[PDB]
Amino acid sequence: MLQILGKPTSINVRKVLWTCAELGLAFEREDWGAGFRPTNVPEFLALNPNAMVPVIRDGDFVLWESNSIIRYLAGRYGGEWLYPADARERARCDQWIDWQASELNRSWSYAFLALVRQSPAHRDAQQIEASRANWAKHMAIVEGQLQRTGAFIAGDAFSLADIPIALSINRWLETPIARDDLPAVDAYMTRLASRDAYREYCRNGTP
Repeated sequence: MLQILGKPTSINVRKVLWTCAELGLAFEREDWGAGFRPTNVPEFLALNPNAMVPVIRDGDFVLWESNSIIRYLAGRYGGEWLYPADARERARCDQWIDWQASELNRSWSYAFLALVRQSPAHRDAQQIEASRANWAKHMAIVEGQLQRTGAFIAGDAFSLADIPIALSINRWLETPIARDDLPAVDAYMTRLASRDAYREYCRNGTP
């Protein structure tokens, strides 16, 4: 069976859980990172020398990095409908998946850490506001794309890209910051509420 290693509160772990649910895959989860399951221990480092979650074990195949994992599940377990094989259509998905991980995620760091984690390290209000402003700029791009599709982040149908992007929007909506009104974003998150796995793993009250 499929082993998912990582606390269910992590946004990267939730990318994997949501993807599994969408593909109808059975899995077992262990909450690494973790009340009393810290990742910096030998047995976990043997699986992922980064000591980060998520990590999956599919039989003897071990894989880390959340966006690589969701791509793998969709590619191996009947996921054409979710992650199409046509190079152009796949590229419209990849763009948002990859940008979510290299730019969006990065933009929110300080604000999120300060205002949701309440991390003692992040209490500087200048870096807090700076992160917020940068995050808002990235969210404007999202609003722009969704204004264009009027549907999903990559185009007219639900796709793998929506998983990292909706999880990201959820973080935005659940973080105690000032936010512009972004109406296409609102319609998108409303439209997604019909998906069972979105309700369970994304819009579930966890930032």
